[PDB]
Amino acid sequence: AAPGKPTIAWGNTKFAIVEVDQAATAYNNLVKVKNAADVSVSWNLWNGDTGTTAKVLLNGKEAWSGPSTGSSGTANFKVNKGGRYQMQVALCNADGCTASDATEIVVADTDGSHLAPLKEPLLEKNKPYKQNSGKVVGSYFVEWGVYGRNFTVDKIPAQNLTHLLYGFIPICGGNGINDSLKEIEGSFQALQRSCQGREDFKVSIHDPFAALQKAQKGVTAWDDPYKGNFGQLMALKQAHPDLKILPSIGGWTLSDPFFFMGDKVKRDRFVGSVKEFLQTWKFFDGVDIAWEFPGGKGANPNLGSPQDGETYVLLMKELRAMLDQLSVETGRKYELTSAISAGKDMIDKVAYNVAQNSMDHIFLMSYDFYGAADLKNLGHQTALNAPAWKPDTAYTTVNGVNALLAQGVKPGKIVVGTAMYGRGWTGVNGYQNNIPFTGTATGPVKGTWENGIVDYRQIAGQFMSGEWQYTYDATAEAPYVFKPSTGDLITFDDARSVQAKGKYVLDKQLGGLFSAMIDADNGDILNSMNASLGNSAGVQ
Ligand SMILES: CC(=O)N[C@@H]1[C@@H](O)[C@H](O[C@@H]2O[C@H](CO)[C@@H](O[C@@H]3O[C@H](CO)[C@@H](O)[C@H](O)[C@H]3NC(C)=O)[C@H](O)[C@H]2NC(C)=O)[C@@H](CO)O[C@H]1O
Repeated sequence: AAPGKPTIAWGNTKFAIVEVDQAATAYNNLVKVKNAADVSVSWNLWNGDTGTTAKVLLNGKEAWSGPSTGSSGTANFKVNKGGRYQMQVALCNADGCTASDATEIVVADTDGSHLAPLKEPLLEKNKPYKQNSGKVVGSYFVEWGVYGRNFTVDKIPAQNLTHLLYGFIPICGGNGINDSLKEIEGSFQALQRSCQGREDFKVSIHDPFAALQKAQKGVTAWDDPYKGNFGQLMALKQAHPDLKILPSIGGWTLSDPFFFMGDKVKRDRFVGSVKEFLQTWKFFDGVDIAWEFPGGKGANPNLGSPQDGETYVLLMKELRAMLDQLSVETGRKYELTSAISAGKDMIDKVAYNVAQNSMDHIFLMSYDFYGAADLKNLGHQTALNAPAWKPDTAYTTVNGVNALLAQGVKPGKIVVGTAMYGRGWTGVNGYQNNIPFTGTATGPVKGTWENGIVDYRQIAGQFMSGEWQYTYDATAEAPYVFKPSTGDLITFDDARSVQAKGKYVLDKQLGGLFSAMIDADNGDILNSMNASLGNSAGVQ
């Protein structure tokens, strides 16, 4: 007679191809990429002949086979593809094979193939749009937004984006290499801990707790191997396989290492670590370079060199070559993007007409034109055009676009920036003709999270009532709110100025719109980004 029917033993059924060490703070120890997950199954036979061969089947296909030598057995084997499998144990002899009932096993991998799709309802004022304009609709999500801002990946209105950028991936380095982090309490030390044992100029993760270990919706079980932002982003990719999720390297406080990459030894090590990062974290679709900025005038006053423009072009070429090789190794398309200053003086430090041939998209940072760092020269921080009271205003969106076009950049490369926050001042005074921007300020506006910066959600929720004046400047295409009794002035984007930017993108055949940062919108800004670029209402 055929063997008795085996009973699969109770035991762990959750396995991982990329293993995460739960007691490690150094990135080198935190993550271990294997070629395959080590899987184990045991069984007991309570009634019958134990057969002469035991097999472990996954979806009917043998993963392991060995002699059946007693009433219990154990099998250890490797599984090299992520997903969920119906596992069975079969006992066979010359008279037949008898298979157990199936037990699901989970083999995790960083494409999220083990995860249920993270398909969450739109929140706040977000309305559904189909991505059918063919234009970029991008936004940055900040790793630290999960703390005080409580804005997690399940709150992203992901169906309303083509590109979701994750800010920010650091580059390892201590004194002289990441000194801009010392301005933020604990932040330099946190990077040194993550990079312990790791060579300078390789990428790492700044906050591994937020990125990988914090419990979040859909990844709360203790043995879910990928939690935090990365676990949710993997599940988001399962829900939106056409969403491009790009890691953004740099930003305001993690850009200092780029200034050393004139040394090709360091630049090669960096590019190689990006390749390894993309091989490790398979849900990411490329890389965004947010080097702020070639030539300096970023956070660090002691960095910046006339060599930087040449370094940037080389870096983009070499990243592109690395990504092209990864693309053909994988069959995937990978994107290379960069967030860049929108000031003409900054733009002309770089030959974007050459670099563009390596780049899928240029994220023109047409915001932060004005702010509380300068209390004397006030103006619209993200306007399309100059205002009527100062038509020679240098820092406008159109002036940045025109600087790129004048170099020879193809318009389709250029993605125009919108701000989901205001900047502003307090004590504005001494202004003419009811235009507060012609005065001067005594200090920054009180901010939502830090001085001088206000979430758009808070502008809309608190500063469009009471004593606050509201004005839309139709020459600049720029709203502002002003409280006369305290001299608080806030400059920001709203649905109408975003609509002007979208129409401008379509009229000039630019590439689309992007925003910073997604946590600060109540939905009005991203709704207008989508509507103004011609995306249809509804779901696809
Ligand atoms: C540019 C950049 O590198 N990031 C800055 C942020 O780091 C900073 O936000 C704060 O981030 C730290 C972690 O990096 C948060 O600390 C966490 O705090 C919680 C309790 O609040 C604690 O349980 C976490 O374990 C702890 N992690 C670490 C490593 O400290 C801190 O709470 C964040 N604060 C906020 C925003 O809520 C922001 C400040 O806005 O500035 C960035 O530039």
